[PDB]
Order: sequence, then C-alpha cells, then structure tokens
Amino acid sequence: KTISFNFNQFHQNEEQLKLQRDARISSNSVLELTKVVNGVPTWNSTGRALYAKPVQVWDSTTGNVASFETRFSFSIRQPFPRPHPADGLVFFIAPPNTQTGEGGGYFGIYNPLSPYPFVAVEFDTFRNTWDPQIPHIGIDVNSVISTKTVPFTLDNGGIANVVIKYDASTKILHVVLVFPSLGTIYTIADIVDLKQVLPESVNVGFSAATGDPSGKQRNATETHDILSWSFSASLPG
Amino acid sequence: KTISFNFNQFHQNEEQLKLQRDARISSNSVLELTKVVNGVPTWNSTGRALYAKPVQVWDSTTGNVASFETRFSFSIRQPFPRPHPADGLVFFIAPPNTQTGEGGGYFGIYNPLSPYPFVAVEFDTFRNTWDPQIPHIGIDVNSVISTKTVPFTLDNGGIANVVIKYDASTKILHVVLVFPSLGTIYTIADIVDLKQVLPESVNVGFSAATGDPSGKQRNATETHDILSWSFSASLPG
Ligand SMILES: *[C@@H]1O[C@H](CO)[C@@H](O[C@@H]2O[C@H](CO)[C@@H](O[C@@H]3O[C@H](CO)[C@@H](O)[C@H](O)[C@@H]3O)[C@H](O)[C@H]2NC(C)=O)[C@H](O[C@@H]2O[C@@H](C)[C@@H](O)[C@@H](O)[C@@H]2O)[C@H]1NC(C)=O
Ligand SMILES: *[C@@H]1O[C@H](CO)[C@@H](O[C@@H]2O[C@H](CO)[C@@H](O[C@@H]3O[C@H](CO)[C@@H](O)[C@H](O)[C@@H]3O)[C@H](O)[C@H]2NC(C)=O)[C@H](O[C@@H]2O[C@@H](C)[C@@H](O)[C@@H](O)[C@@H]2O)[C@H]1NC(C)=O
Ligand SMILES: *[C@@H]1O[C@H](CO)[C@@H](O[C@@H]2O[C@H](CO)[C@@H](O)[C@H](O)[C@H]2NC(C)=O)[C@H](O[C@@H]2O[C@@H](C)[C@@H](O)[C@@H](O)[C@@H]2O)[C@H]1NC(C)=O
Ligand SMILES: *[C@@H]1O[C@H](CO)[C@@H](O[C@H]2O[C@H](CO)[C@@H](O)[C@H](O)[C@H]2NC(C)=O)[C@H](O[C@@H]2O[C@@H](C)[C@@H](O)[C@@H](O)[C@@H]2O)[C@H]1NC(C)=O
Ligand SMILES: OC[C@H]1O[C@H](O[C@@H]2[C@@H](O)[C@@H](O)O[C@H](CO)[C@@H]2O)[C@H](O)[C@@H](O)[C@H]1O
Ligand SMILES: OC[C@H]1O[C@H](O[C@@H]2[C@@H](O)[C@@H](O)O[C@H](CO)[C@@H]2O)[C@H](O)[C@@H](O)[C@H]1O
Ligand SMILES: [Ca+2]
Ligand SMILES: [Ca+2]
Ligand SMILES: [Mn+2]
Ligand SMILES: [Mn+2]
Repeated sequence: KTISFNFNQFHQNEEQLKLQRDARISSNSVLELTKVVNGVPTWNSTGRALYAKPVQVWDSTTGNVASFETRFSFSIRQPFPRPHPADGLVFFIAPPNTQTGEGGGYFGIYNPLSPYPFVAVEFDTFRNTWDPQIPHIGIDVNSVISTKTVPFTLDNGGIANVVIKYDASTKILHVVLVFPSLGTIYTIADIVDLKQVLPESVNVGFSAATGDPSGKQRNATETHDILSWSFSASLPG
Repeated sequence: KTISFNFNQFHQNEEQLKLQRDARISSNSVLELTKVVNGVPTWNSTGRALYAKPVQVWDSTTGNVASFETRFSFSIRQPFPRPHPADGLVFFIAPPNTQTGEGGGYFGIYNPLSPYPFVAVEFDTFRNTWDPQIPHIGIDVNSVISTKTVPFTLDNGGIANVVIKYDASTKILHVVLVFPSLGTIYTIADIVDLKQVLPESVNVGFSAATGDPSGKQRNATETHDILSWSFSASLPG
C-alpha cells in the first residue's frame, strides 16, 4: 500500500517525531537539528529527527521495492565566514531504532564503532579529507564517502527547496536542489538498490552536525533548520 | 574534449544557429520556434533550431560516451483555452543534417517515411492517442511514445527553467522543470544508452509544432519560445 505524511510546519512536542541529541523544535515552528543559543549556532552540536513510525521499503514475500518521493525546505545560515563553516545536513534512511552516530563530517549517521547500513543525501559544507570542494550535494550509501557529488553555491540564510525521488523500477535516486531567491537549480542522480542495502523496514529522517571540538575552531558552525517536510511511499506488495 | 556554448538571448541571423521552417528570432531577442503573427500564434506551424556545429557524443575508437548538461528557459502562452492547445516543444539530439519531420504530435522530429534515431525531452501539451494526461514531460527514444512521463501544470505565459543532465557512467538522463513564479518543481529520469541509439556525431536543438490542419481546429495553437540556452559536453576520449 501507500504510506505518507506531511508537516507544513512543526509543533513543539511532535508526537510524530523522534528528536535525538541536540535536535529541537523552536517556538516559531522550525525544526532546528543543531544547537542555536540566543540566535547563534554553536559548535560541537549533533542532532537528528526521525519519523516516529517505521516504513516498509521492500517486502521479502513479493520481492517488490517501494518507490518514494520526499520534499523539504531547509535553511543553512553561516554567521562566521572564516575559517570554515561545518558540517552540513543529510536526509537519510536507516534501520529502525538506531542511535546517533559520530558528529562532525559524519553528520551523526555513521558510527565507526558498530556501523549500520544507510542511504543518505548530504548537503556538505565542510571539506573533510575524503571530500571534493564544498559545498556539495552527495549520495551516500553505507558511508560518507559519496558515490556521486555535485557542487552548489549556498544561499546563506536563504531557503532551499529539495526534491528527492526514488523510482524502484529503474533504481534511480534523483535529487533536485533549488534556491528560489537566486533561481539556481542543482541536480544529481545515481543508481541505488535499496533492497540490497537496507532491511524491509526503516526510519526516515534528518541529521546534522556542527564543528567537532578536535578541529579547535568554535566558528566551525552554522544552523541546520528544516522548515517543512512531506513524504510519500508506494509498495505494491 | 569539452564543447560548450551559451546564449543569454538570441540575435537576428545568429551564425551559431540553424533555423528551419517557421523558426525565427524576434527583434526583442527571443527564439520563436513556431509562427506568431501580430502577437497571435497560428496553427499549422512547425519550426526547429539547431546548434550550427555537430557535437561528438561518443567515440568509436575508445568506446567512451560523453556526459552533458543543458539548461534553457522557455515560455508557452496559450491564448485560446478551448478546445485544446497544441502541440508542444522538445529538446532533441539527432544525426546531423536532418530535415524537419512531421508536425503536430510528432513535434517536427519524427519523419515516418525516413525515420532517423533521436533522443528527446518533450513538453507535450496535446493528448494524442498514444499520450497520457497533458501537459506532461516525456523522455523519447526514437519515438514519440515516451519511455517515461510525468504530469505538470503549465504557467501560462510564464517562464520555465529546464535542466537536462546526462551522466555517461550511469546512463541516467535526468530532467528538472521549474516554474519560478509558481515555485513548482517537476522531475523525471530514465536510463538511456546514447551509444546504442545515436551515431558518434549529432546535432542538438529544439523543435515545436502547433495544431495540425487535420484536427480542423485553428485554436489548436500556442507559442513555443526559447529565451536562453546553454550547453556543455565532455568526452573523456
Ligand atoms: C571567528 O569568527 C568571528 C566572527 O566573525 C571572527 O571575528 C571577527 O573578525 C573580523 C575580521 O575579519 C572582525 O571584523 C572587523 O570588524 C570591524 C567592525 O565590524 C571593522 O572595523 C574591521 O575592519 C573588520 O572588518 C570582527 O570584528 C570580528 N568579530 C568579533 C566581534 O569578534 C574571527 O576572526 C578572527 O578572530 C578574531 C578573534 C580576530 O582576531 C579577527 O581579527 C580574526 O580574523 C573568527 N576567527 C577565526 C578562527 O577566523
Ligand atoms: C476558438 O477560440 C476563440 C477565442 O477564444 C473562441 O471564441 C471565443 O469564445 C468564447 C466562448 O467561450 C467567448 O468568451 C466570452 O466572451 C464574452 C465577451 O468577450 C464574455 O462576456 C463571456 O464571459 C465569455 O468570456 C469569446 O468572446 C470568443 N472570442 C472571440 C472574440 O471570438 C472560439 O469559441 C467559439 O466561438 C465563439 C464565438 C462562441 O461561439 C463559442 O461558443 C465557440 O466555442 C474557439 N472555438 C472553438 C473551436 O472552441
Ligand atoms: C500549412 O502550411 C503549409 C506551409 O508550410 C502549407 O503548404 C504550403 O502552402 C503554400 C501556399 O498555400 C505553398 O506555396 C507551399 O508550396 C506549401 N508547402 C508545402 C508544405 O507543400 C499548407 O497548405 C497550404 O494551405 C492550404 C490551406 C491549401 O491552400 C494548400 O493548397 C496550401 O499548400 C498549410 N495547410 C493548410 C491546410 O492550411
Ligand atoms: C561537546 O559536547 C559534549 C556534550 O555531549 C560535552 O560533554 C558533555 O557530555 C559528556 C558525554 O556526553 C559528559 O561526560 C560531560 O559531562 C558533558 N559536559 C557538560 C557540558 O556538562 C563536551 O564538553 C567537554 O567534555 C566533557 C566530557 C567535559 O570534560 C567538559 O568539561 C568539556 O567541556 C563538549 N566539548 C567541548 C570542548 O565543548
Ligand atoms: O573544525 C571543524 C572540523 O573538525 C574536524 O576536522 C579535522 C580535525 O578532526 C583534525 O584532524 O584537524 C583537521 C585540521 O588539521 C580538521 O580540523 C572534523 O573532522 C570536521 O568534520 C569538522 O567538524
Ligand atoms: O487539433 C490539433 C491536433 O490535430 C491532430 O490530431 C488528430 C487529427 O489528426 C485527427 O486524427 O482527429 C483526431 C481527433 O479525432 C485528432 O484531432 C494532430 O495529430 C495533433 O497532434 C494535434 O495537432
Ligand atoms: Ca564534509
Ligand atoms: Ca502529444
Ligand atoms: Mn561530502
Ligand atoms: Mn507525449
């Protein structure tokens, strides 16, 4: 069948969401993935937000895989240009009941200790050793070393519209990033076999992180706000 | 091996373009694919515009296929809502030195008594027998019976931004359609093996058509204007 939900905005204490670590919902309705005190983003922050109920992406009985579409708006404000904002945010799919991973360039979804599979779309703002120039969009499968990336220029503090679509029949994951105020459009796509990397049931959500203390730079930070979010999935099984 | 060009606007008899049939460039810089007299689009019109120089999409020696990206803005104004606007416009790739094909639902790129291969992205406004609900975006390979389609709502007379990207390593052709004034975003993608359908050298361009006389409806028309166009291709050969 078809599952779906839509958050035109976030109401404090959402029954539908699971907030982890620093993730909070502000009084004015936005989902702040990372810590922001008195209007200022801090470093050493990591937070995630998961849809409370698990979604079935595939069925072992029929062998069918779900197709899905998710749309959301986010905003990244980088108050301090030098030396380097960090780290970025991702939309991810992972097994249910996982714990926040390592922060920094791992966005809180990768745990070197005990790794769990995941498919994520990253909006990377800090160039780690494994990264190409930033900012860039990346498609991540079980790792933060993207299978494909594309550069983009951030609209600092502006709103961004993202469209992520997965077509099971072609196994194509296509993502579109648009900054309405600048009129710019970025597109990236890759082939991903969900059935091969993920279990039948998963959690969908966001995760973000600011500068890791090991970098010794308190300015390595920015906001990671989610303004709205809609999700739809169809499993003919 | 990189080839690219950019047209922020179009000038009268540009050396870089090959205009065919009704295609003409207006005094105010727009590329009008189909006939418009005294601000009114007419039926029974067909026109194409090709980049004057051929581009190499693949090399028989190395076996490599080119990756490319093209961006353009177009506008479709439909003055007569009833009974039905027609027919639409396409961005296409075909062998060099082709002639305008049949008009109507064939957009001027398909010639029944001398079919040549082609890959095209259509913005279809008239529902032929082989079509799903209109308007819709479609990916066409050697035929106007799309391999994939997606519906969209036209911003009548408004501007549309299109991004077409082809990644040779994955064979994915992804297209994004955005109507800035409405803030709507449409995305479609499919797998296409250029090397399998097209020759090493091709022409890239646009083609459009208005109502065919056989429909006996003079209102079966609309404008098909191209405002800007940039193209880039890389052959690692
Ligand atoms: C960490 O991030 C902070 C906040 O941006 C940086 O501090 C700021 O450094 C600016 C230097 O580009 C200062 O700008 C000056 O502003 C005044 C008035 O606004 C002008 O007259 C002058 O020409 C400059 O444009 C800005 O005042 C300062 N902000 C504050 C209140 O601290 C900081 O920069 C670096 O460290 C600070 C402590 C100073 O030593 C700066 O000179 C230095 O660039 C960022 N730190 C890092 C690691 O780069
Ligand atoms: C072909 O396209 C023309 C142009 O739109 C159609 O004629 C137009 O028909 C409209 C009927 O829907 C007329 O609209 C009405 O206009 C008056 C005053 O302008 C308003 O008060 C009223 O609220 C409607 O908006 C429109 O005036 C007319 N345009 C002109 C100047 O001719 C045409 O429709 C066909 O002919 C007209 C004259 C009527 O007989 C219609 O019933 C008839 O369908 C379109 N023809 C086809 C094949 O549909
Ligand atoms: C649709 O437009 C065509 C123009 O490309 C018309 O054909 C052209 O008509 C010219 C004068 O009518 C003639 O000099 C051209 O040789 C001819 N070109 C072609 C494609 O052969 C076409 O038909 C014309 O108009 C209709 C009404 C009849 O009068 C025909 O005898 C004309 O050729 C136009 N179709 C219709 C039905 O309007
Ligand atoms: C980065 O953020 C951490 C929060 O997770 C800070 O440590 C806190 O959490 C750890 C384990 O989760 C606890 O053991 C600490 O008691 C917590 N500290 C606080 C603020 O109450 C962490 O702070 C640093 O490390 C901890 C272990 C203490 O030594 C703090 O004094 C120290 O500042 C913070 N890192 C930095 C450098 O800001
Ligand atoms: O400053 C923020 C960043 O901190 C870390 O980056 C590394 C750091 O671990 C250390 O190896 O030193 C180098 C510079 O020599 C970098 O700062 C995180 O790994 C980054 O993701 C980022 O948070
Ligand atoms: O009226 C515009 C359309 O005219 C033609 O469509 C067909 C027509 O040829 C004839 O077969 O009758 C049917 C309806 O019974 C349609 O009108 C073109 O083929 C279309 O592309 C369009 O121009
Ligand atoms: Ca990074
Ligand atoms: Ca059609
Ligand atoms: Mn990255
Ligand atoms: Mn069609």
